[PDB]
Amino acid sequence: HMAQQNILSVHILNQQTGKPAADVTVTLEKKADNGWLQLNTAKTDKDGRIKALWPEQTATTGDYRVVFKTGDYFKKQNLESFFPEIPVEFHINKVNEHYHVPLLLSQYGYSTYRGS
Amino acid sequence: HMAQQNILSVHILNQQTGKPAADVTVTLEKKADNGWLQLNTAKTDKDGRIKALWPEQTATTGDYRVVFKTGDYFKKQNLESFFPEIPVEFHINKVNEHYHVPLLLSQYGYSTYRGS
Amino acid sequence: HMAQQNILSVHILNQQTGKPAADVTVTLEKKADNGWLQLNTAKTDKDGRIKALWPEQTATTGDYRVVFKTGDYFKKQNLESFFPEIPVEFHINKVNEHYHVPLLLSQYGYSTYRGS
Amino acid sequence: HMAQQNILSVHILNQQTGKPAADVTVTLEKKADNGWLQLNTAKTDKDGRIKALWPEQTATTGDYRVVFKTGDYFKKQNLESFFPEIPVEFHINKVNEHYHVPLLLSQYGYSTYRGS
Repeated sequence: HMAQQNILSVHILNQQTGKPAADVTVTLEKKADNGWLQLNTAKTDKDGRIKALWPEQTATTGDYRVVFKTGDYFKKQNLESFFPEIPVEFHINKVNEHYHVPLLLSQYGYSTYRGS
Repeated sequence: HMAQQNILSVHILNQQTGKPAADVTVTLEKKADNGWLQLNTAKTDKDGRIKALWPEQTATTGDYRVVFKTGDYFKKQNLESFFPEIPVEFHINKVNEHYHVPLLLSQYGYSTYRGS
Repeated sequence: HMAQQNILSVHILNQQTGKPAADVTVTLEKKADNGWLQLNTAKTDKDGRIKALWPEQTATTGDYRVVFKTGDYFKKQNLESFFPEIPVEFHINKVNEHYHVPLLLSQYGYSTYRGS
Repeated sequence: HMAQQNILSVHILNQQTGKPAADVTVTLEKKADNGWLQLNTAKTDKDGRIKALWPEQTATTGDYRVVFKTGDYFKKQNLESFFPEIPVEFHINKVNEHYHVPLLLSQYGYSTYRGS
């Protein structure tokens, strides 16, 4: 979890093709009083990654949420999915280390975790 | 996915113990016009299940989300987790079918899918 | 409620369609003095299950292996897979309880765990 | 971007600690006429990786198998596991590409897939 230039990265692996899920919209939100505030929005590259998802601003500890717009990813291929989108809520307790959040994606199932 | 009785059930399996996650609070919300609206809340039984999570009202097609309060579950075990809670957003396309949503839970990773 | 049932069952769920993988061959082997001994072989039913996989012999605490012949399953769907077959090695600690081994299947990825 | 590296790498992530699984023995075997033959054995580094698992010999398309000795890994932490070891069988159909096989590990459940 050693620090990188940006505190947050994500990676989407299409378990059905064995290849990265490219051009997938992913948003980042910060938890506030009862609601959520959007910090950024980006699209995964040809390798299904967003190496720098946090906006170019000072980060703070607290609860956050990344929302993978995978339902749209599949709909664009005319494929159905049980999940319209996949929100992953997590906690950042140290702003001096890196957080990598991969998503192993299938149409009717998925896995996510804090990567290394 | 034939209709049974209550349209929604969930099950939490602790992958670190190979045993069910009991007494975990789970909320159900509906994606409505003006945002999300809570439909019901219950706790997993001794077997880590909630056999009938839908409230007493006709379900409609649309987006929903169950939120597993797993952060508090691990806390009671003197364990930390990357996720304060785990939201799972899903879509009901046919109201005449049963929906089962299992959660395979670990402190820093999880899996979910549409069960049988 | 499975205590008086056959000690070993499996279930294969296709995460790309959200439906069971039927008619898939699954073998059961027992770990012995340097090597493996095949105890049985069966095919998943229409619900992607094998209710009673344990053969007519006294079970003993030790290591075993179930091999899901998923490569052939995918070929029948005209799909390629990273795995020719999927072996899962597990340990039986008590011969007086039920063991359920589920398989969450995708073409290039899978998950398994001790069923609850 | 891994095209100029050794052709086979693995990575083990402990989903219970959210950290890499270090010093874990991993073997590599090739399937041939007279059964399986071992090709190499190595141990994951401090980052839970084995960057170059393929030995100094010409690689040939076909079926292979890596076995993660995870049962021993947990035992050292005074923890039990449903799996004595975790074998992963896969096909190499193009030796001009890199193959990465990650393992998401928990005591009673795991996931593996073709990485990127």
